[PDB]
Amino acid sequence: GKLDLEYYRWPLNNVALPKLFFTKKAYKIYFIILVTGLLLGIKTFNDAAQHRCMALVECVAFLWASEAIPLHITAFLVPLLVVLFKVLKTSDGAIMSAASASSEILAAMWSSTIMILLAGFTLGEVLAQYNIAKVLASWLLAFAGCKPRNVLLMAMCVVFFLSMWISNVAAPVLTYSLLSPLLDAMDADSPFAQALVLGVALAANIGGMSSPISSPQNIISMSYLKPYGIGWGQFFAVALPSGILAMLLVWILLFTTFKMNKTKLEKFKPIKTKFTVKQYYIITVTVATILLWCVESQIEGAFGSSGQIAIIPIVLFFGTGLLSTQDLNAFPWSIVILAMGGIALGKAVSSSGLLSTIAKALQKKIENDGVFAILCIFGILMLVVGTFVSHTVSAIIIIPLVQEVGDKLGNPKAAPILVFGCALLSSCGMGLASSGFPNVTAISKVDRKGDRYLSVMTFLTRGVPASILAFLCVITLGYGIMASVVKGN
Amino acid sequence: GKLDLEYYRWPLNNVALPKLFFTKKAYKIYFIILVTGLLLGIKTFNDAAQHRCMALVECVAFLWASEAIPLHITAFLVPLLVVLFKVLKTSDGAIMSAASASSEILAAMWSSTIMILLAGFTLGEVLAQYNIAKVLASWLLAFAGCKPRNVLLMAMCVVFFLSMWISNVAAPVLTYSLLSPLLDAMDADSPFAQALVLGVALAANIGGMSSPISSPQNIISMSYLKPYGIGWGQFFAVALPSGILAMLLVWILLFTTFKMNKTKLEKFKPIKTKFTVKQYYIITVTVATILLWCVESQIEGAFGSSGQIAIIPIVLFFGTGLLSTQDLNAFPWSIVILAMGGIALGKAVSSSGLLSTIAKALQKKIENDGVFAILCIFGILMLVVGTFVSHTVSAIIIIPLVQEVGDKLGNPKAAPILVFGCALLSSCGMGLASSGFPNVTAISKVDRKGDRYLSVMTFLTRGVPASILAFLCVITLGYGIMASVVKGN
Ligand SMILES: CCCCCCCCCCCCCCCCCC(=O)OC[C@H](COP(=O)(O)O)OC(=O)CCCCCCCCCCCCCCCCC
Ligand SMILES: CCCCCCCCCCCCCCCCCC(=O)OC[C@H](COP(=O)(O)O)OC(=O)CCCCCCCCCCCCCCCCC
Ligand SMILES: CCCCCCCCCCCCCCCCCC(=O)OC[C@H](COP(=O)(O)O)OC(=O)CCCCCCCCCCCCCCCCC
Ligand SMILES: CCCCCCCCCCCCCCCCCC(=O)OC[C@H](COP(=O)(O)O)OC(=O)CCCCCCCCCCCCCCCCC
Ligand SMILES: CCCCCCCCCCCCCCCCCC(=O)OC[C@H](COP(=O)(O)O)OC(=O)CCCCCCCCCCCCCCCCC
Ligand SMILES: CCCCCCCCCCCCCCCCCC(=O)OC[C@H](COP(=O)(O)O)OC(=O)CCCCCCCCCCCCCCCCC
Ligand SMILES: CCCCCCCCCCCCCCCCCC(=O)OC[C@H](COP(=O)(O)O)OC(=O)CCCCCCCCCCCCCCCCC
Ligand SMILES: CCCCCCCCCCCCCCCCCC(=O)OC[C@H](COP(=O)(O)O)OC(=O)CCCCCCCCCCCCCCCCC
Repeated sequence: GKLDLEYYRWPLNNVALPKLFFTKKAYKIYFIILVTGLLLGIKTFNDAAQHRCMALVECVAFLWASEAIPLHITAFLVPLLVVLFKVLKTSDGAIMSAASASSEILAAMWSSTIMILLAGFTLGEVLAQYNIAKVLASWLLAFAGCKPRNVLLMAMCVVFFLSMWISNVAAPVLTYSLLSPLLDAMDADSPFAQALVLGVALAANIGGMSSPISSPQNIISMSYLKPYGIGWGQFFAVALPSGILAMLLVWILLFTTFKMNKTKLEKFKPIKTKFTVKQYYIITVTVATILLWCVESQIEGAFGSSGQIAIIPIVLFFGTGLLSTQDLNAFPWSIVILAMGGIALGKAVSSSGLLSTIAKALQKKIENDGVFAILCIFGILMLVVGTFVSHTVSAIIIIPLVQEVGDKLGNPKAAPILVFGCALLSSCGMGLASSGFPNVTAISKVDRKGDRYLSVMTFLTRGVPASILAFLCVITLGYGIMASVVKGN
Repeated sequence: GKLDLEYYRWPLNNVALPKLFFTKKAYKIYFIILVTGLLLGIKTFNDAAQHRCMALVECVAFLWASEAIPLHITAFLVPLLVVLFKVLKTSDGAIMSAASASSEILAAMWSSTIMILLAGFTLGEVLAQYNIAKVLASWLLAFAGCKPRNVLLMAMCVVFFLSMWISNVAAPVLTYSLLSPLLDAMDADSPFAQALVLGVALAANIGGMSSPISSPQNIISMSYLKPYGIGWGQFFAVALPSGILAMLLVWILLFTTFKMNKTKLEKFKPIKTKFTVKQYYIITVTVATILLWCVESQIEGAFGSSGQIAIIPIVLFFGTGLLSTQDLNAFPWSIVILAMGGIALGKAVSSSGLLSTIAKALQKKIENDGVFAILCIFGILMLVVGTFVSHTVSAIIIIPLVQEVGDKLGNPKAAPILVFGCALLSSCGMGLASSGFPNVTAISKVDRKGDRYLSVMTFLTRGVPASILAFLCVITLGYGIMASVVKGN
């Protein structure tokens, strides 16, 4: 790059200061340090680790929300700040040493969801490179029709259906690969392109709560709901209508706030050419990988996790030479780092006990407020916490808490409804583009010239209203179905 | 890519089989499967995990040595095989379940050395992009002169000196960045380029044992040697001459086996242009990072590990915009995956107890043989093991064993000599291009056109003799120096 800097010089011999210290970016960093120092000097929490974790959370949230530095660079900063702020605790409850904290926070960044994301890139690239996504898109785009909002609805439906069965870690990447014949011809400035990328992410967020296996929090809650009598049929009777209504409401939000209705789309007459033998190999591996992800619980005794299943497509496509080393190097690795930062942030929150202390204090003031009151107040907590903190982390703490509140209530249906309701509401917080796999994928997508489709502000002005719509769909339709579907015994 | 395959058709209606099943790669894969199945079906080790771990180690070593599939793809395969082969054990000693094994194996991939490697990439890119590596190389190349073997010696000395203080994780990357003004003009087919790339890796391997802080095994051995009276002066009196002699012998090996002596090099007159303010910022950050890596032990109470220090240059160069998102995406991520696979293989080896059992069996048969005999036999063991397994893991298992053997011996100098020699000899195994950070970096290097400088066979034909040379240099010169320097009390 360039070796020179511009300065502000005031002759008074003269004090010349670089202009990089007087920009909007510098002002955000100045303000962030000011708040973090104030939070680190004013007694917030009685527990020192939780007190410093509150400052750590704000600093990371402020950096991500304002994008003073790149989002994935803030993700790199998270492990450094976790060790520096001394927030990690042992199982005994003492502050972990910096050496122990360094290894603990670094070990948590690589996980099964990272492997699923890499398999998502592998599947998406191999499907686009051998003209399978092009043929598949020619049929979906023919079904949707010429209207841009119908194409938007189709894209949100595909990712919603995918996240129902294989979760929303890889579903957005597969959906974007399916949409590649249409997205690659449009620029990042296009309102229709912006709605499509944002719509897939928001629908994937909603798709994550619609099935008993659609998200890690859904699986955990299903373990809590089984003793009460809730099964797959009961779960689908509540979650699926709630998520479909939320997706439809978010869909209306997209095509009414984006100027994406006068765009003229190309007619996609379906491609009716027979697949080759090599293409059948890709399809078989792609379908088998998806099916194995669906039955992950039934094959966990041999594979352990979906991240181990994710390895099979990677070896079968890179090891046979279908994808080259350049293809692996061309993966979007900033997405991987940004995801690891969120996982590291969640570990710090859970290890310090910050969220547990916050939720426990809320439990004491609403323990005798009624089932609907607890669901709205605790659901608001997950909506705010889930916006900044991982949905899996928050659900692990909150769900056992609302279970003991529900048990104390004299209503035998209180505990199943609280566990069910909070499980769905654990996925509603989606206003921050740097939290959650669908949001990270969407806020990293670029067009042909490398320009970003979405900004953090665009994700905030639509994700926050979308989070509210999803919240209202759960506590109005979902709660109404729960009162009839869920029995107490 | 292409959609069609070529077939072998024998009319007999006709049985047409694709030609991909009758290639050298297919034959290698068939042989590897055959050997792995034979090992899994014939009773090797009494412990079930260690028997299957032996099969896993053989399979992975064969895949890497034959390069039937890409090395980083084998690295990706390593965690899947670790879970499938059921080799990981609990601290109790029972076989870990597939889910817990998946989580444990995935947690081990991301570590401090990965962060150090990423910081090495960041520093190398920022130094080359802002014309600091060019100026620095204009002086080193001027000192070396026109003779190619002198340039080779200069590069090996530079990487050796760097690995002495900051270890050989980032030192090879920095050395290659310093050599970019000369390496970028030469093709992968050039014998001189191959010699330079291989020599940097081999001298980094040798430099990893030359200092008390040059490698993790060196630090562990220094912890084991302090009670005996060995300090920095005693360590340097033995390790540094041995490492220098080994490096000189490997250098002679390189310039006599490679036809790299008739190549004509451009004269590098030193660049004498003053640095800019921005360049001074880069130099200051780089020097501060190197110094903090050097004093890692003195600042562990705050930073915990060199991986956390590695974050500081990454943030300071990416969040200030000196390096872009494309620069991060242009990192050689295949190197990272290969290193992660090596770490996972080491974790599988240590968890099963295979290496511990092998070393204990050797100890039970060489417990009374004399100090030199025990040193030579355990050094051969460490050479073979570290050719395939991580040097850190093998040192961790072996050093306490040789310490207990030396304690049993009536010679009061036996224990310090055994620990010291085994510490030096734990780094000699360098014949496999897929094991160790310098070897992985060298085997992943490509020229402008993307062609690889080195092959696995080229690494084997020179790496094994280099390992033998290092072993002999230790067990003769280092042993002679130990016999006088090391006192017993
Ligand atoms: C963009 C980066 C923003 C980073 C923001 C960091 C926050 C700075 C807050 C200012 C310091 C205020 C101290 C007030 C008293 C603290 C007492 C307390 O409770 O804490 C003690 C606490 C633990 O001490 P204990 O009480 O003994 O446990 O220590 C700290 O909190 C240490 C302070 C953290 C230092 C942060 C360093 C940031 C590294 C940046 C890496 C380089 C890249 C630069 C970014 C590039 C952007 C262009
Ligand atoms: C100017 C300085 C403030 C600037 C803004 C700071 C942002 C973070 C606010 C933190 C304020 C301190 C919270 C705790 C104070 C009382 C603690 C206590 O004694 O416990 C009471 C109580 C219960 O704890 P217990 O009483 O100790 O059991 O805890 C709380 O009330 C905690 C409330 C936390 C609310 C802040 C959550 C924000 C998370 C995201 C970070 C900010 C993102 C904003 C950017 C978004 C852009 C769209
Ligand atoms: C193309 C060439 C083949 C590609 C193969 C891909 C990867 C190899 C998968 C081989 C499966 C071997 C694991 C099972 C070993 C016996 C079970 C065991 O040890 O666990 C006991 C374990 C019990 O553990 P517990 O539940 O904790 O007691 O058994 C089970 O309950 C799990 C049974 C899982 C069975 C999965 C069947 C295989 C599905 C398909 C595999 C991948 C297909 C390839 C996809 C692309 C097609 C072109
Ligand atoms: C003696 C005991 C061993 C024998 C028993 C059978 C061995 C088990 C199956 C091994 C697979 C046989 C061929 C292996 C090498 C294939 C060639 C290649 O990678 O490049 C093809 C080829 C490139 O190589 P080229 O054609 O030679 O340039 O790439 C393709 O075109 C791939 C797409 C064509 C259709 C799929 C190819 C078959 C994939 C089989 C996947 C199984 C791999 C290993 C399974 C491990 C678990 C057992
Ligand atoms: C290139 C890939 C090479 C992979 C090499 C895999 C080795 C295959 C050996 C053949 C099976 C022999 C079984 C003999 C009896 C085993 C008994 C025993 O001790 O073990 C039981 C042991 C545990 O059972 P337990 O005794 O109940 O604990 O189970 C196994 O060892 C399961 C067998 C492992 C299956 C390997 C699957 C390979 C995954 C490939 C992924 C797809 C990508 C393909 C590569 C692309 C290349 C182009
Ligand atoms: C044709 C089939 C073999 C093909 C080649 C297989 C390669 C690996 C050889 C493993 C053979 C089995 C070893 C253990 C057999 C006896 C076990 C026993 O009862 O314990 C005795 C004894 C002590 O155990 P204990 O008596 O149970 O306490 O263990 C051994 O002697 C272990 C010896 C291990 C030797 C293999 C080391 C190779 C590591 C790298 C993998 C292969 C690399 C080659 C490719 C590179 C080419 C440049
Ligand atoms: C450019 C803007 C500044 C960039 C700075 C980036 C990194 C900021 C880190 C600042 C230091 C914060 C940690 C110290 C907090 C107090 C000590 C503590 O809590 O641990 C107790 C801890 C005791 O733990 P124990 O040993 O387990 O008892 O103290 C120590 O023994 C460790 C002492 C650490 C001293 C570190 C000195 C800092 C050197 C400079 C670091 C930044 C270099 C910047 C490179 C680029 C320059 C342009
Ligand atoms: C109210 C309390 C807070 C105030 C107290 C002081 C704050 C601590 C120091 C914060 C650094 C001040 C400027 C921050 C943003 C710099 C602009 C930028 O990144 O782009 C420059 C600039 C690009 O921005 P542009 O010039 O506006 O396009 O990039 C460069 O040219 C960088 C090379 C020039 C020389 C180095 C720049 C100074 C780096 C300072 C590193 C410290 C960062 C934060 C430290 C965290 C721990 C405290």
